[PDB]
Amino acid sequence: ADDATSQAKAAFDSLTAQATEMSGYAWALVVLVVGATVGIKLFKKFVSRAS
Amino acid sequence: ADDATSQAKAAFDSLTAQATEMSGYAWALVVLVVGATVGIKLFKKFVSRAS
Amino acid sequence: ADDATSQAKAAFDSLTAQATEMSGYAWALVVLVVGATVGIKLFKKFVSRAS
Amino acid sequence: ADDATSQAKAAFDSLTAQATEMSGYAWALVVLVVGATVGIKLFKKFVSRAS
Amino acid sequence: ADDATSQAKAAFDSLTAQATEMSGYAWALVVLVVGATVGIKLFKKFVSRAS
Amino acid sequence: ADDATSQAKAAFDSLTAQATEMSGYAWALVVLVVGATVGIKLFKKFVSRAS
Amino acid sequence: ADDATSQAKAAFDSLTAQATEMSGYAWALVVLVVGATVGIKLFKKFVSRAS
Amino acid sequence: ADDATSQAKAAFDSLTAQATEMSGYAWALVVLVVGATVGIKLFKKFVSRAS
Amino acid sequence: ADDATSQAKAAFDSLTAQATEMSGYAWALVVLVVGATVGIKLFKKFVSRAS
Amino acid sequence: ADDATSQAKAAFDSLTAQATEMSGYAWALVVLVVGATVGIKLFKKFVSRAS
Amino acid sequence: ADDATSQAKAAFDSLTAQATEMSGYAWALVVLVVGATVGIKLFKKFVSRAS
Amino acid sequence: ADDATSQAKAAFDSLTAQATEMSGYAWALVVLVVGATVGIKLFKKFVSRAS
Amino acid sequence: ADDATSQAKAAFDSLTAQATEMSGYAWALVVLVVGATVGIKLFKKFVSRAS
Amino acid sequence: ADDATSQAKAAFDSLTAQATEMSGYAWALVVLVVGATVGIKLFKKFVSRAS
Amino acid sequence: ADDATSQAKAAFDSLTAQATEMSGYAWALVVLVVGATVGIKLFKKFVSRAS
Repeated sequence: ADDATSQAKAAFDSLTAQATEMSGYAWALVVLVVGATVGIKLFKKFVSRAS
Repeated sequence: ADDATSQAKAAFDSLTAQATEMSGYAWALVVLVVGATVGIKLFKKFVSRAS
Repeated sequence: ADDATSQAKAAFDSLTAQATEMSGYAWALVVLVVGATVGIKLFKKFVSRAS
Repeated sequence: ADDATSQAKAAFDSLTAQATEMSGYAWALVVLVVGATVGIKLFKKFVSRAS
Repeated sequence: ADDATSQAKAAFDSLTAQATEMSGYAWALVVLVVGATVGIKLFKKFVSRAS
Repeated sequence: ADDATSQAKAAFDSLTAQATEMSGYAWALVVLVVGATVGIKLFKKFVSRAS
Repeated sequence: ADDATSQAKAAFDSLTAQATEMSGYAWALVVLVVGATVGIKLFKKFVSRAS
Repeated sequence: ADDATSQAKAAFDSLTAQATEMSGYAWALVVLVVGATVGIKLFKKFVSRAS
Repeated sequence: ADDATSQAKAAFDSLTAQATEMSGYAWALVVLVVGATVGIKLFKKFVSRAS
Repeated sequence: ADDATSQAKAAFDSLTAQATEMSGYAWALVVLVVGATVGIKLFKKFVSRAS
Repeated sequence: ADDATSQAKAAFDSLTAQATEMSGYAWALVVLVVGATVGIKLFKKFVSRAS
Repeated sequence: ADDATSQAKAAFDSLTAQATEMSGYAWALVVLVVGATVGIKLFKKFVSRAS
Repeated sequence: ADDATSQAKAAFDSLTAQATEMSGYAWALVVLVVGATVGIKLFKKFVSRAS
Repeated sequence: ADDATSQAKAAFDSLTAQATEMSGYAWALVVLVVGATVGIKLFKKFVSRAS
Repeated sequence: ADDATSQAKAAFDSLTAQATEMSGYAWALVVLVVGATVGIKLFKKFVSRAS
């Protein structure tokens, strides 16, 4: 049934938009972990600069 | 009956085209998960580059 | 389900705020290690100044 | 019988709402396992930051 | 059955509280491994400070 | 399916152009860290020149 | 059926050529990540050269 | 019938030779995926060598 | 089962006490490597003092 | 028959208590595999600590 | 059957004692790899001590 | 199949010769980085010679 | 059938000898990657020796 | 028939001894795969030791 | 099976003796790299002695 594939198609479009919403939180979580590594690694840069 | 196999043949062609439509959504869903892994893994590349 | 993505969204916001709380302790721990390197490296500066 | 399909339809709506209730507990259980991985993996981030 | 989903719901709440109890031991085990890395990595800091 | 490989090919070209955009920010971030090392290391050059 | 293995053979040749097309994009994506590591790591080489 | 087992025996020999033909394409498909992993993993080896 | 979580809890307490016993040997091993660096680096201090 | 469901009920209670006895051995077997991973992974921690 | 669970219980006790025998060889194999890392890493310590 | 191991053997010989071709570029890339360190480090030798 | 286990035994001996032939190529492939790391890492040794 | 269970019992003892003969080849096949992982992983240990 | 653990035990003893043979080559390879660092670093000692 091609009417059957219309029901499955609309639900797969809602599930892939759910994947872009959760993946958007994955870009923002690695935003805050990379903010920790840039701050901390500049602290170690000052360690070697005064050494 | 060979007329019987004509009815079964046309319905199996509609069901295999339904499999290419749903499989097209499977290529696009793994498009958005691989966009999450390329973005996030370049975030971890900047972590090691400043380290 | 889009109601399903509302439950996952609120729990991912609590987990990313948990990442900023623990990362705040990572800035303060590298605060105290960089205080050790600035103090000690000024001790070595006095070594070369009297030499 | 189309009256037969009315009895089957109402029981399949109760069974699919049962699937959203149990699946809601599956989002919350993976909420608490992902809270374990974000906490623990920030502990390993502090390991490499002091190293 | 909605009475069936009441039995499954209460057992899934006990299983998710079991996941928070075991995950609490995972935060404490990575507490003691991170205590090893902070102690040992301050030993290596004294190595470079006297060098 | 070769039509399937056309959908995957266009999304892999967008993901590799995303890798050149993020990698461009990695060249600019190491631009500013190398500006810190050239400035600071010329400060230490003046230390030895007056010594 | 050996005619059956002729249909399966031609479709497996199209699927393995699809694997060489996607794998060609994997060589080019690691081309651009290795261009980021050669550029950035020469930036760190200039850091140690002026130090 | 032992004449019956002669008809079944010859068709099972054609089906097992069909399994060696398709399995030959499985060795060649994992040939091209392992060519992707050897190329790409030598790209990551150059990443660490210049680091 | 909450009786199941009692068996898992007692074995995780024995495994975390095993982590403090092995980590105690990690503090003592870096004790003897830091004794090598303090002795040897005072040898290099006498090198520069007579120079 | 409701007397029939009394015979089936008592045998299903003995079979579910058999499932808790065998599952108790599954918690203890993963006790000894997790003791192997905590011991061995602290061995690798000493590898990186002396490095 | 509870006699059935007696046969399964004794065989699961022999299989978990087999897991402690093989895991004992895993502690000894990581004994010899950690002996390689302590020896070799003291060789690199002498490299930096004479430098 | 031993004919199966003949197909896998010839493709593993082509993949290991691919590893010697890419590794040859790794010797030449570290040729040009070591040319940078020998040139630059002789520049610093002239710094101390005129000092 | 014990005659059945004779047919399975001889084919499992040919499959395990196939595993030693492919594993022999795995020792030789890591031969050429370790030749890249010994050559390149002696290039970095000359970098620090002239520094 | 209890004479019927004597015929079934002797054939199940021959089938379980067939399972120990084939499982003996499974211990020896994972013997040769674990010999590949111990050899190759010591090759990677020498990679990090010279690095 | 305890006879099964006898086959696995003897193969794990051969694999751990293979780890001591390869690790013996790791002590000798770091023998020759430490001979390079002792020779070269005494060359730099003569540089400062005539300065």
